[PDB]
Amino acid sequence: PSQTVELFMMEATLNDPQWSRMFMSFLKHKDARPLRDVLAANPNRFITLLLRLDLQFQAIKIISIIVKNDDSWLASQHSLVSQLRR
Repeated sequence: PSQTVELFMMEATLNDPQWSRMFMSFLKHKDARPLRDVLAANPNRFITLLLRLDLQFQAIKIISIIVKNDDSWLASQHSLVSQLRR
């Protein structure tokens, strides 16, 4: 998962709507426990990418997929809530 996330989250790939749509199909698969874990452990890229509207929307979309199946999480006071508040 380490090499794949760095290639699929690149801005040049995220600009094309077809590439983004195909990626979301992969991320919604139920057998991605070893794949979605690395996304939740790397919030640095999200901060630099969340803060051009379509790219922000894709940042908005990716959050739901990692939260809709991982509700028992995010009980701290980290900056992700602060950026979403802004």
